[PDB]
Amino acid sequence: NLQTFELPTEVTGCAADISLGRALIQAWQKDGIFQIKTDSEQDRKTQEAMAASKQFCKEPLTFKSSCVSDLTYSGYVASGEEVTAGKPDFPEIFTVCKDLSVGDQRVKAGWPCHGPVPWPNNTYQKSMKTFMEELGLAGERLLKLTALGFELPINTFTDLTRDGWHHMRVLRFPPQTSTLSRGIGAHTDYGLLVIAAQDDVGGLYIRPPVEGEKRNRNWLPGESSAGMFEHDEPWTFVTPTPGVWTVFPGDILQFMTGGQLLSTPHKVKLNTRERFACAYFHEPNFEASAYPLFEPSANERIHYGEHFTNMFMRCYPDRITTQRINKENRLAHLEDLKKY
Ligand SMILES: NC(=[NH2+])NCCC[C@H](N)C(=O)O
Ligand SMILES: [Mn+2]
Repeated sequence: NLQTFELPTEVTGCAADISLGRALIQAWQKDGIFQIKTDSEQDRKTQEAMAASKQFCKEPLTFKSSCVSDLTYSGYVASGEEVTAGKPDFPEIFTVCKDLSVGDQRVKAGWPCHGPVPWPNNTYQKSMKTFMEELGLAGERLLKLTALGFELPINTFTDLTRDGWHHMRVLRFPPQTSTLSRGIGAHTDYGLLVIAAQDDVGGLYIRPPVEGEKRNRNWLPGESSAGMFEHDEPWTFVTPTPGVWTVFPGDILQFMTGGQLLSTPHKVKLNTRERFACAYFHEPNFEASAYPLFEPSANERIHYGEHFTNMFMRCYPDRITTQRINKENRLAHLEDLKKY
C-alpha cells in the first residue's frame, strides 16, 4: 500500500516542510513512488483533462494524425508508433510540450524540439494548460521539499526549472485484443519528477529500489533503462485510487543525487478495458545542466535539452520532427546553443 501526502500550498522551509521532504525521500527510497492528495480544483482539472482525452481519441485516425509538428514533438502518437526497447508500444498519445509560436526566438533559431503544440481544438488546449499549471505548482512544491529533505538550499532544484521544459503525455491504452498484453515496456522517464493521474481501470506497474541491483544510467548511451528488468520481479501494481496523483523520480534526480534516488522503472499492461492516464514531466530548463549534488569535484553534467532530444529521437525515429532534426542537423545547433 502506497504512502499518501498532502502538500502545503507554499513551501517556506519551516521544520514541518523539512520533515515532509524527509518523508518523501524515504518513501521514494522504499517504495520508489508515492501519492499526493488532490484538492477539489486539482481533481476537477484532472477529470476535465481525462474527459478531453477520451473525446479527442474518438476522432478518426486521420484527424488525430493531423495533430503533428516537424518543429516540436508535441502532438499525436498513433497506437503502435512509439518504440520502446525495440518494440512498439500500443497507446495513443498526445504529447504537450512548451507551446512556442513561430514568433519565439528559439523557434526562429531552429532549436530542436521547440515549436507549437498542434492542438486538436482550443477547448482541449484550455483543459490541458489548466491541468499542467496545477501540476507545475505541485512539482515546484515537491522540488523544494526534496531539496529540504536532502539538507540542500531550498531553491537547489527550482533554480533549474525556471521556464522548465515541462511536458505531459496524454495516454489512451486500448483493451488487450491480441496475444500481446504489453502496453508500454519497462522504461525510466527523463526529468526530475513524474506526476501521473489514472482512471479506474488500472495497469501501471513500477519497480521499487532493490538492494544491490544495478540501475542503468539512462542518460548514457549504452546504459539505456529501456527494457531493463521487464520480466524480473518485483513490480508493484499502482492501484487506481480516487483523489491522488502519483510521483516518482526521473533520470535527472537519479543523476544529481548520485543514486540516493532512483529513476523508477515502470511499465503498463493492457487491461480488459481501455485505460486513460496522463503522465506529467516536471523538467529542468532546456538549457539547464544537471550536476552531481554530492560530488562537487565530479565533472559529469547532463545538459537536459540534449537528453530530451536524444530520448525523443530514439522514441520516434521515423517521425517528421526527427527527420527535420536530421535534415537540418539541429543536434549541431544544440551544441552551438551551449556556447553562443
Ligand atoms: N517519451 C516518453 N516519455 N516515452 C516513455 C516510454 C519510453 C521510451 N519509448 C524510451 O525508449 O525511452
Ligand atoms: Mn513513463
